[PDB]
Amino acid sequence: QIPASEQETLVRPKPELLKLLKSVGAQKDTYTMKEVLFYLGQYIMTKRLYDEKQQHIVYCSNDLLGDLFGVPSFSVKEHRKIYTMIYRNLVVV
Ligand SMILES: O=C(NCCN1CCOCC1)c1[nH]c2cc(Cl)ccc2c1-c1c(-c2ccccc2)ncn1Cc1ccc(Cl)cc1
Repeated sequence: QIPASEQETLVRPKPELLKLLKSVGAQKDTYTMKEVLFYLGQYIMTKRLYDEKQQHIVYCSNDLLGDLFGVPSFSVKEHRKIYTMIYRNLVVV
């Protein structure tokens, strides 16, 4: 869904997203988009933000992730929409 060159973009997360990433064990200040997505996956999983009944839906309202993304929920199947929400929260190197 996302071009390989775009997945490999080096990015510098803003303070709030960086805190989220470091909370799930991220050890760096710069990442590829691919790596950012991994740790966001890690976060959603550990906090069980996915719906138990509809496991492709993430309810991020009232959580740090919802504050970052600006939505109450989203589907994990919509990759372009996810990238769009993330870009607000980082600076390209
Ligand atoms: O890193 C992630 N997944 C790798 C491990 N997966 C476990 C489930 O089966 C697919 C592989 C991964 N990282 C994510 C980050 C977000 Cl914000 C949203 C979803 C994901 C996933 C993910 C998930 C998922 C679902 C529920 C709870 C947690 C994660 N399913 C498939 N993917 C892949 C993916 C979706 C959208 C985008 Cl753009 C990029 C990648």
